[PDB]
Amino acid sequence: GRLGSPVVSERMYPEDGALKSEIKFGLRLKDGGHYAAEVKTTYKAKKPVQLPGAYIVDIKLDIVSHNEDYTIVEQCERAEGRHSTGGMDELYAIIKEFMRFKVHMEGSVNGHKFEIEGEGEGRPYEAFQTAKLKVTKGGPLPFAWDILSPQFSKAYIKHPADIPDYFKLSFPEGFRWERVVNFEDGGIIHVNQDSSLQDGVFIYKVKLRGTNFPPDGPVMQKKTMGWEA
Repeated sequence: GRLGSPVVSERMYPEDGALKSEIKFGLRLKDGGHYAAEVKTTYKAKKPVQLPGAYIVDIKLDIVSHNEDYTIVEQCERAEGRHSTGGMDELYAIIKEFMRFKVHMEGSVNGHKFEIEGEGEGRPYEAFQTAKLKVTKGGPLPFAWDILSPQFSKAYIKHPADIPDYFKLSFPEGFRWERVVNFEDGGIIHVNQDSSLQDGVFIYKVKLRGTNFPPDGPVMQKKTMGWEA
């Protein structure tokens, strides 16, 4: 079940001049179980930018294609901002209509070093993007791809007119983000990202450190089957 994956909600709130977020979601296990995670992110524009009020980004992220050892992976994402209903039942520039990105990630999980280079594209106002990721070093990865999927693009969220789009407004200079993922079994991921615009292309530079994953746990043993809310 990698296609038509469930929607996950990033809870955005302004704080200390930054846009922060929380996700309290987890990985589906092959054995039908749940592997819970908390994600805290801080996004900070490189220039001063209008902050929105707190709001929700609904995200659908799919692995649409991969080779046999996940050293080539294709990911697709649909993201849309919306107002909180406060517990009620919900209802229905230099940034062109089409934009490419390039991503470079340097990583280590449980001390296994790896490098991923990717190229993506999509429609920043229509809530659509794809990327093709290639493991250039440390491949094949001896851990679940799922832990990396959400580290690969905030400019491609459709915002309604009334919600300031912090990510689009930050360009061309862009924004940095710092993320901690805490898994229920002691697994920790720390991510630092720099997002820029160079020659009409988004440039993503990602540093990732994963540690304290149990060697027999679902990440190191590749027992995960995508994210759920």
